[PDB]
Amino acid sequence: MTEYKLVVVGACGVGKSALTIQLIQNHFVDEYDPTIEDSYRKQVVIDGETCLLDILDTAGQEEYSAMRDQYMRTGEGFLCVFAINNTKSFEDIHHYREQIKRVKDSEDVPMVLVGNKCDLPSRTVDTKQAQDLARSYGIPFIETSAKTRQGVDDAFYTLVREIRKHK
Ligand SMILES: *CCC(=O)N(CCC(=O)Nc1ccnc(-n2ccnc2C)c1Br)c1ccnc(-n2ccnc2C)c1Br
Ligand SMILES: Nc1nc2c(ncn2[C@@H]2O[C@H](COP(=O)(O)OP(=O)(O)O)[C@@H](O)[C@H]2O)c(=O)[nH]1
Repeated sequence: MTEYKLVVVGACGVGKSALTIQLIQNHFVDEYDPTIEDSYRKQVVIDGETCLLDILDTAGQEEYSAMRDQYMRTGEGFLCVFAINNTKSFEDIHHYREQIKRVKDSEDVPMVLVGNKCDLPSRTVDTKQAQDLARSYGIPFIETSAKTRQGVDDAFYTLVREIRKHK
């Protein structure tokens, strides 16, 4: 069966790990715990096709570190994550997208824009700003909450669909 290497990028604290832990381990915990189980693999069925998801979480890596460069060049698709209550994380998306484009030497890389923490009443980045940005990039935009599980599976499955359209 086909294996998809999905890379999760974005500023520290946007919820890249919480999104991964929900998808793979079925839970959310607010407290940071680095001793949690190291599973990043899940067998799943998307649009009838059975596949294996391998999630490469860039959290905890220094920017420009070797492991981060390795994750990016082996990754087939990218989730570009910002938090809806973190303006700077949204402004940083352009930087993460340009970096993926450089490391892949491609102007057409499968990507999904993810607006995380959509359970928060606290909102400094509007849906329209994110929809206009994803439209200019020609990529899907998905609103998620790693806390309530809203849009989580949709964001990773939409990325797999983007990889398939590309191939
Ligand atoms: C800038 C903040 C952090 O990056 N960070 C570390 C977060 C981290 O490494 N998370 C992470 C990376 C890769 N895999 C997993 N993971 C385990 C199981 N499944 C997955 C997806 C995870 Br959980 C961070 C966050 C919060 N606090 C701290 N911290 C503790 C003490 N001092 C500091 C700043 C850190 Br370093
Ligand atoms: N309210 C809320 N908090 C979240 C959500 N996702 C992550 N967080 C919290 O935001 C903090 C940072 O998340 P983390 O997954 O470690 O971010 P990362 O650095 O991008 O991997 C933690 O306290 C999480 O519990 C979410 O959807 N909603």
